[PDB]
Parts: sequence; C-alpha cells; structure tokens
Amino acid sequence: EKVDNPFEGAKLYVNPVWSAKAAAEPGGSAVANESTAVWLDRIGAIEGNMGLRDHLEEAVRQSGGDPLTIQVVIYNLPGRDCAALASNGELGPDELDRYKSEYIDPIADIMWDFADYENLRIVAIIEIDSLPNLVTNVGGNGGTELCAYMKQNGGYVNGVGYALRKLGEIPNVYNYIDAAHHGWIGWDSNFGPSVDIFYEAANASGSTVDYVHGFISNTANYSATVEPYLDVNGTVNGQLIRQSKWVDWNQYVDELSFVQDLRQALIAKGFRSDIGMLIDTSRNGWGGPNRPTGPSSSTDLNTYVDESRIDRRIHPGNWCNQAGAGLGERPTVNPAPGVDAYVWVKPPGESDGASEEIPNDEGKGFDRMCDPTYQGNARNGNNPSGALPNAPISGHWFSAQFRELLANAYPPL
Repeated sequence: EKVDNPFEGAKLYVNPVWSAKAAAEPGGSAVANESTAVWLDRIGAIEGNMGLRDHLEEAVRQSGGDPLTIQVVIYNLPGRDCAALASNGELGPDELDRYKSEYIDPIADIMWDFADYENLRIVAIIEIDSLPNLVTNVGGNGGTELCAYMKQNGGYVNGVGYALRKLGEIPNVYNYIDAAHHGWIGWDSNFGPSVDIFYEAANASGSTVDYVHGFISNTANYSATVEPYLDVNGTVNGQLIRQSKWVDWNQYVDELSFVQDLRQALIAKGFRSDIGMLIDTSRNGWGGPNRPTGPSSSTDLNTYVDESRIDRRIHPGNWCNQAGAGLGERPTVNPAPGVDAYVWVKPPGESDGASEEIPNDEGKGFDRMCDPTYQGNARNGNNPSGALPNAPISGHWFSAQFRELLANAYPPL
C-alpha cells in the first residue's frame, strides 16, 4: 500500500549540512530551513566515511513521532550520464555487478533498518540523466557510443529495475523514476519512446509497475513549472509559438503541462492509476529584474518569445550552473492535478560541476558544458553553455551562484 502521497501530512527533512552553508550566506537564513534531498551519488556517500544512516537518524529525530519525509537521490548507474562529455559517476559501463552489490544492496540494507519506524517516509529519486539517453542519444548527430553500448547491454534498464525492486520491497520507501524534463523528451518523436523505456525498466530485473510510486521531472534542472506569458498554441501575428527558436515544435513550454500529459501516457502504458508526479523547483524561479512582468509587445516571433519567457536560457539543453537562475517555489504538497509535490531535490548553492579543470583525487572529469566558453554540441543546439564562471567541483559550495539564486528567487522571499 504505502500512503497515496508521501508528502501529504508530513514534515519534511532539513539537511543540517546544507542548512549550515545556506544560513552562512548573507540573507541565507531565509531559506536555510527548506527541505533538500540527500544525494547518494557515489559508493562513499552511503557510509559517508553524514552517511545515509546519519541522515536517516536525523530525520527520525526531526519527526517527533509524526510523519516525516526525507528525499534520497539514487545516482550511480554503470556508464553514468552516457551522453556527457565527462561523467563523475565512478562506475564504468561494464560495472553493473558492482552497482548491484556495492551500491544498491547496502542502501537497501540501511533503509530496511528504518522500516521499523512507521512515520518515516523515504522518497527515493531513481537515477537522473539515465533512461531518456537511450531514446535520444543513441543515433544521429549527438549520439554517443557510450549510450548505444548501455542500450545494447541493458545496463541502465536492468540497473534501474534492480533499484526499483530492492528499494520498492521496503515498506516505507517511495520510488520515483527520473523523467528528464520537457526540453529533452517533450517532442512527438521522443515522448512516447521515453514512456516505453520507463515501462521496460519498471518490469526489468524482477521489478513490476507496483514498485513505482511516481515520476520526477526537472531534477537539478531549470525548466519552468508554468510559463505565465507563453501559450504553446498561441501566436505572434501569423506565426506560431511552436515555430520559435526556443520552443522548436516541442509539445510543451513548461514542466507542469509535460508531467501531467506524461502521467496519463504512463498509466495508459500500464503504470498504477494512482501515480503522482514531482517537479524539482529548486532553481526554476527565474525571478529578479530580468523576469518578464507580462507578455512582450514585439511583432517578431523570436523577440516575443525571448522577451515573454521566464526560463531565459539559451537552449533547454544547457544544464550546468545556469546564469541568472533563481530559487523556485518552495517545497509544497499537491500543488496541481497529478503532482504529489514540488520538491527541492538539487540543494541550491551546490555546484553542478567545475567551470575549468580542477585537479582532484575523487575522479571527476572536466565537463565542458560547465565551461562558460564552451560553444556547445548537437545536444544543446551548438550554443554557448550558459554556465556561470569560476564554479567549484560538483556538490561543492558555490557562493556567487547562491547569492544570485537567492536574489532571483520567485516567489520572492
């Protein structure tokens, strides 16, 4: 069974580690009490050598005996991030066996312990930047040999299946499969195909749809929840919003429209009728002086669209430390039809990746999508990366970015 919505009638975990970095920034106390997910993005995060056990104990303490909800990100597939120029994932493409025995299994072992406390809800975010690569990045300009390999060897599909079963058996664990964002799989050509692959994964490695509680979009990304001034079917004089360089015949201009349609598609495919969707609104506020306060007046199609849209990125494929971004809507329960919650999965202020080479021992290769000077590739419309300068290694505190995110918060603080 498990509750219909693990966020409903629950307190939310506050990560003391994250909170201390937020409160330390000028004005950071205003958001230092917000709930953020704990990221298990490598084997070493499990024991922490705060480990998972440490965060879960803290969540229990914060609960006081009433329902409480902690979000844990599962993110260590073999051949991780198969389309990226560089991946920080420690597990290689042939390492599914290590994924199963040294990553999932010990996490399962810790969550099982905590099943004894009825009022703790563990929402597990399952493998970001995974399955949709096997739809969109296997052929053509932008295809990678790594993605083709992971599709051929079933490493993503079977890895994900495994996590769903192992964590899904556990009574108070609520699995959400990552579902990219509308600027990735919103097209007529990849939406259905993504749905098919989600279903494949959910039935792989002994899993069933009964181990999937829902889906999460926009995780660690910047796509708008709603675009207030843009109608995907609207027009600028005789020209459709659809034909703009921004929209590019996507079926959607925002995340909410997207996850609502996806939710219906998935149920039709054979997922449970009571699936709920999440959207990560950590960094998609797009507020501050540059935020449109109403629709453009321009007669140019692209000037109307560029001046009316709150997501101001150059291209929706720009994912790294995005310039001008702002904190989004704060974590909130059942905000819209079919959405269990808006969540802050990415903890704001933590870098997405280094903007130059920063030599390291923990195995984190320089990804040029984080480099301000990078001129792009097929996957971002061959555009500037849009990344903020002088960024630390992924997960390290990025003060310039936190101050900006904080000043650009929408709704304001």
